Amino acid sequence: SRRRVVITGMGMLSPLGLDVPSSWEGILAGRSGIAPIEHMDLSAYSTRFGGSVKGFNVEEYLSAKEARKLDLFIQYGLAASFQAVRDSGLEVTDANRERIGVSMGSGIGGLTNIENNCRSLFEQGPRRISPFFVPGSIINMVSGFLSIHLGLQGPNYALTTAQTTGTHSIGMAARNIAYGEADVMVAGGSEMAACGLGLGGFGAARALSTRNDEPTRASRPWDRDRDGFVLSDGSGALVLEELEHARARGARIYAELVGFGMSGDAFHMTAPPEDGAGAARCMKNALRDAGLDPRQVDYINAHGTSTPAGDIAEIAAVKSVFGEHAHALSMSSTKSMTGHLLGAAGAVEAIFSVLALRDQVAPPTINLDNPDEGCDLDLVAHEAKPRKIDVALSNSFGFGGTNGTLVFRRFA
Amino acid sequence: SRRRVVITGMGMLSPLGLDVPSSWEGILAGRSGIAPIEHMDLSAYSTRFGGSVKGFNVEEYLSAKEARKLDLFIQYGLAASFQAVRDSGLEVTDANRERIGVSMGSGIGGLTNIENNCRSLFEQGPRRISPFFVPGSIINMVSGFLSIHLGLQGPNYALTTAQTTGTHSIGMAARNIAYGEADVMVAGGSEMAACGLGLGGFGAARALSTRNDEPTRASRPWDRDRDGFVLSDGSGALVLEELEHARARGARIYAELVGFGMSGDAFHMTAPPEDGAGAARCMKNALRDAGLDPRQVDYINAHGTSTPAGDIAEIAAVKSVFGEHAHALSMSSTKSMTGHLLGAAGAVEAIFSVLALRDQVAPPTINLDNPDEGCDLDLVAHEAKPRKIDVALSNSFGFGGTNGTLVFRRFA
Ligand SMILES: CNCc1cccc(Cl)c1
Repeated sequence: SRRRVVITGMGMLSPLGLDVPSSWEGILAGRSGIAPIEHMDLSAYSTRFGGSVKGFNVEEYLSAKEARKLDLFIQYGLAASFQAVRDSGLEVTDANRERIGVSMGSGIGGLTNIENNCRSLFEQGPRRISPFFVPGSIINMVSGFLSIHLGLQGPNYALTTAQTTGTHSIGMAARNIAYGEADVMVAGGSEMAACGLGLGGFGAARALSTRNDEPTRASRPWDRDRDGFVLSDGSGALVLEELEHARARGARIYAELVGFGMSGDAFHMTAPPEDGAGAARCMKNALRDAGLDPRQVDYINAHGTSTPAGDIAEIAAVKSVFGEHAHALSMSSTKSMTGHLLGAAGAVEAIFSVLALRDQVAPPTINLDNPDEGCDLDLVAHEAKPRKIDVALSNSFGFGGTNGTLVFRRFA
Repeated sequence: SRRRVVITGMGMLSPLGLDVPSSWEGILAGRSGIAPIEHMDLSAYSTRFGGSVKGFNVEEYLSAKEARKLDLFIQYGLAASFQAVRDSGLEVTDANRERIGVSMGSGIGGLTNIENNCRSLFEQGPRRISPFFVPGSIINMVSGFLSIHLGLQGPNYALTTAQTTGTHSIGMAARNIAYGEADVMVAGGSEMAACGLGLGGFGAARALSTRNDEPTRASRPWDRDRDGFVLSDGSGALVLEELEHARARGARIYAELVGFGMSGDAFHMTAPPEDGAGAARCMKNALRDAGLDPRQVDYINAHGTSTPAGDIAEIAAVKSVFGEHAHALSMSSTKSMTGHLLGAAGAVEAIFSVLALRDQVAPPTINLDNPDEGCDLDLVAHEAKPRKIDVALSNSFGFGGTNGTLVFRRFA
């Protein structure tokens, strides 16, 4: 058999706020976090906007000296991670520290640090490269620094699965607990790819919306006028915990993680298959994992990136998996408001799926003014929808055809 | 309930060879793969040598057209993965493709690619960034491109845990199989960090040997004259397979993977604790996981990076875990010959641990002229040692205090 895994703490940096309740307030109000990118010359770039984290104070978390050693993506992961542990009320002791682990991931990692150290390398030569360049830039340093700050001695690792990172991190963290490797995990993802190489890299593949005149309308999942995704920054962290461990200390339980699906499309390097076969296999894997029939699913937080091929594949996938129940469930893209946090997308959207269960409300897909051909599901267009939600899915799909599905159930 | 996991295929690029057999002959003969770097001008760098893959022909594996789009770390990852899958004799069919996944990791991923596109960005502008920059550079695309080429629709992900990546990738892929999420996984790692940012970054931290005038003697694990690790490039991939699946199809079985340990040190961002506490916890987790008497351990493939602090910590850990049996086992560092393949270190070294079991020989630590204070175990100085080996252990440690142990034994 298998142990049960519940969510006892959550933490977040998003384009909508510097914590969960501020972010969620934005989500349910249909507020956009998208705006022209500041303190950065994007004149030569075809995209000049995205979801930036606004007003973040790293010194709430770290000394200025420690923050100077770490890429923004690491600072954001630590912020969410420290919020999530504090939210959980968990007391780390000598008796439990070996049973508490970390899996915080990134799609892209320390691009901003790499770019500034490149500046120094090209202009002055290697002797201007920071000594903290390597440990301050690598993706496992959110897990590493968190474990060192808090004395966590359980499983210590990082996933990097492109836009699927957050979903995979949480899912495999839940496996570690379910199969007795740990009693607590801090899991999720962080991303800060709003550098030249980030905007430039996605810009060169024409993956980005170029709607510079109306940044708040750029992200329009399933809308016939969508033209690619919106690049966003931030982090999500969840405290995952074995149920008996949570009950014994009187933890506040947000929801239970009942199901985790992984699948590979094995299709294309960047494009999803049009019939959504991969997303369909992954969701079916996750529902089997939960012992749930597709009819029991009430809410899906879609990947919903606002790319032509991505949005339509997810419609096909849901119709395929859910048949006669496909219109009954509500499916929304919170990327309509946050944009695409890449590796952290799965983390913040897991938290929104948990909060949809707590508050019995499907978040809107804003900007869905003209649903595209065959986009006829309940996509919660424009405004939040109060409804019955016992079971919520969060889907992620990524470059390399890598799929992730988490199934959350109400806990009472 | 937990299934057993065996190795049925292996593949490799190392500084000693373009496959496993050729690499392994170099190991047993005590050959160095370390040489002045030729692919760039390192006159302004304090370290000008490393373990390059020599004469790699990507067109043994991939079309020139696809190869041009991929960082060397991806090319190296795919070459090892293709070798391993071919070496397994496994046939991918519609009957099994959903039960076959991949977890190939990297410490740093496409740093050469990111630097070249950085140069283009700074000298030309954003319009000269390759459209292939992202899918061609990010860590998860070894797993991605392998799944696309072979049609693997099982779990598809990637770990990044710095110098522990290869051991974690293998260990967690074994967990996937053990607990029924897959019947087969291709798992290991690849690294190509020998660019300006790589040698410069490790250079800035003064982590690297500066023995430019004698590169073959640079890597000298536990030698009193060691002065840092030697940076090396390459790939290791293994085909992990549920025992009964392997038995059913008549697979040749190299060895059984009986044990996996992870622990975080929670000590320091980059320095290991002098007493080896994190390595000790990790090895004890792994031996308990394998249901072993510690006295069953015959051979350890050490992390053995040739740093002052890392090398003695490992002696401390092995003495603490094995007590008087620490004087009966053999421990060596093949990094004496290969140098430190970083995220691929744990992958090549897992394969060397398996071949130590097949061939009943402890690979040497070359350059161990003057063992340092306290380094008085059988470290197999200078020359391969034929000997009884039923149980072999492979250790990795990385930045972030991240530890990994794999336990293999002979299978009949
Ligand atoms: C099905 N996978 C279960 C698993 C994954 C990772 C670690 C452990 Cl213990 C178990």
